[PDB]
Amino acid sequence: TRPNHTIYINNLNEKIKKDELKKSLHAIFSRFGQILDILVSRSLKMRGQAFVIFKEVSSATNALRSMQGFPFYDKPMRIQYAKTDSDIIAK
Amino acid sequence: ETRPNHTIYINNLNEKIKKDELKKSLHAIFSRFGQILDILVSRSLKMRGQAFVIFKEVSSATNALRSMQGFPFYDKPMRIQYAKTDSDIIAKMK
Amino acid sequence: VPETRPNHTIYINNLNEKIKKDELKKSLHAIFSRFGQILDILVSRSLKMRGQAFVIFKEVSSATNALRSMQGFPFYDKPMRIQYAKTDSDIIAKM
Amino acid sequence: AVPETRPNHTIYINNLNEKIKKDELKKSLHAIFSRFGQILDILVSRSLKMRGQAFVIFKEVSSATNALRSMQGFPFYDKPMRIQYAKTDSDIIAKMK
Amino acid sequence: RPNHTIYINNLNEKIKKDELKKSLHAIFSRFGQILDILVSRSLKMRGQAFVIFKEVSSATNALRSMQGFPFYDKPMRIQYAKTDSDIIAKMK
RNA sequence: GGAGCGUUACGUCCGAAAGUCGCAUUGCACUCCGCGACACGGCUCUUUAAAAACAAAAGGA
RNA sequence: GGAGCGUUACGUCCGAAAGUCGCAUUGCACUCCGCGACACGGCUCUUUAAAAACAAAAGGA
Ligand SMILES: NC(=O)c1ccc[n+]([C@@H]2O[C@H](COP(=O)(O)O)[C@@H](O)[C@H]2O)c1
Ligand SMILES: NC(=O)c1ccc[n+]([C@@H]2O[C@H](COP(=O)(O)O)[C@@H](O)[C@H]2O)c1
Ligand SMILES: [Mg+2]
Ligand SMILES: [Mg+2]
Ligand SMILES: [Mg+2]
Ligand SMILES: [Mg+2]
Ligand SMILES: [Mg+2]
Ligand SMILES: [Mg+2]
Ligand SMILES: [Mg+2]
Ligand SMILES: [Mg+2]
Ligand SMILES: [Mg+2]
Ligand SMILES: [Mg+2]
Ligand SMILES: [Mg+2]
Ligand SMILES: [Mg+2]
Ligand SMILES: [Mg+2]
Ligand SMILES: [Mg+2]
Ligand SMILES: [Mg+2]
Ligand SMILES: [Mg+2]
Repeated sequence: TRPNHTIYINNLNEKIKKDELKKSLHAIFSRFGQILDILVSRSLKMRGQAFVIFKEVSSATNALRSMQGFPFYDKPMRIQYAKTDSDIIAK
Repeated sequence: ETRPNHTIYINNLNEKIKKDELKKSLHAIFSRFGQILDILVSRSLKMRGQAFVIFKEVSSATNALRSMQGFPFYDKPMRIQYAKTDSDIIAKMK
Repeated sequence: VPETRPNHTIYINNLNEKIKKDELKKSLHAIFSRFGQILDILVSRSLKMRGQAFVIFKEVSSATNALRSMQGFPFYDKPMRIQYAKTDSDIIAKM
Repeated sequence: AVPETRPNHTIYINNLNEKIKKDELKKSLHAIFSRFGQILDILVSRSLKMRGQAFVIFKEVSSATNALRSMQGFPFYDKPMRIQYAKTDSDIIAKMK
Repeated sequence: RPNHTIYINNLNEKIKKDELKKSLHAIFSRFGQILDILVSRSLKMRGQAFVIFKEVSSATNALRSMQGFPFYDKPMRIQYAKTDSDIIAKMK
């Protein structure tokens, strides 16, 4: 809701495989700043969702609302801030 | 409907026969009903395969209808009927 | 009853009528080929010809050996009944 | 003025590689020309008339204009295509006899 | 990783192997001597092909020049082919 | 309602063919041919037989 | 038993389990993990992966 190092993306094409998605997401979000990591899981609870962990918050914000709705594998991205800090960031 | 007119409208004619040949072939088989004033033929898109026959009298035409309906003509069976309007006619011959 | 006079052509019946023509015609060729050159196999599902086939051999000895070796052989759950053809097949009389 | 060439739903292609069997040539032509719109037929012949040449008959005349403009000089079997609108139906029937 | 061989995908899959090869030659011969075109319609190769050029020069020009080129109504991706080992595994 | 249209499944050929389930049949042929039954969206036209498009969620090889 | 063989339906192509369909699921983690399906006669060899052949009563498009 409130800014954070890590952006929460959902409404993602659930049929892309974990590895292709990460690299696709990397290509289009790396222009915004350094990506620490992208978490992807094809869980029931976690499919269609990604967490991109930026090094700097400013990179996250700039990415969040400039890529909002970006068409990606034929579905518009919905991007919001993660409600908690990612583990790597709060350690 | 289609009120008796001295002009008859004919179609299902073969379209390969030349205008002028078709014209006098029609003249021969239709003169035995009355004195033709004119026969209107053309192979435009909308007059090919069809013709108008104009006698002096309406009796001539009403008789050529019934006598010559289905008549085999260059291997096709003629389809005759009365002209609808002296307008439709002038509108087929552009 | 049966036709015992040797002929180039054997007449099988008691065949399974549910079998399709060219499966039967080719299953027959698979089980009879080893007796000699087969000139033709004739199958017909018509009313009076279903259930039954003619296998034409080049040599009467093939036919005899085929008739004798295969009598009663179980075939699509029916044992073939085999006899000789009452008359020659046309392919034959030419020659 | 110089007159604008009259469009046609059929395009005349030449400077084609004559070493290609005519039935492959059609199929390869369909591969690069179906994007511009529906093809109704492709005309090739082994007669000396049609040597190195073909006609691609489109449904819509707009499609032949896009294909003529987009694929002019396109290299095809290592030989650049020369494309023009076909003239008449009677012209095609002559070279296809 | 520039290489003798290009890997084409997003190819129309409702086309027969023999024709696909001959059509891919008609459009790629311009760039160099094609040593072979590898097509197959297996679940693993369908919609894809390998084109092998004598020289790496030719695969580079082909990859850039023919990128997205519309072909059987579909625009092709041309990527560089991986290793000979990867290729032999995709054919079967 | 009735006719005409057989275009369409991967994508061809059929749809007056075929296949399938019944019922009959133990039968000697060389060209076929027992009986019964079991699909199809749409578009024309209006007792006529033409016109020109067209479906795999509907049948068979 | 186990490997290799994908030839076959009208008759072409296919017949990938680190995979593929189908159904569910819009879900805030830092993590294995929703549910349901994936047919096939036979040949050949015997932990080798070669070699020639081959079925629609068995799966697709
Ligand atoms: N579309 C056509 O050209 C065409 C022609 C004949 C039959 N059919 C189909 O066959 C079915 C039975 O045809 P009829 O009702 O014309 O005998 C129709 O309902 C129609 O679906 C279609
Ligand atoms: N005849 C062949 O060349 C061939 C090859 C592969 C599979 N098959 C069929 O596929 C089935 C499954 O085969 P596998 O036992 O090789 O998985 C076999 O039982 C066989 O029916 C046949
Ligand atoms: Mg993308
Ligand atoms: Mg058996
Ligand atoms: Mg189709
Ligand atoms: Mg058809
Ligand atoms: Mg009918
Ligand atoms: Mg209907
Ligand atoms: Mg049926
Ligand atoms: Mg059949
Ligand atoms: Mg054993
Ligand atoms: Mg196969
Ligand atoms: Mg067929
Ligand atoms: Mg067959
Ligand atoms: Mg599962
Ligand atoms: Mg064998
Ligand atoms: Mg078998
Ligand atoms: Mg398919």
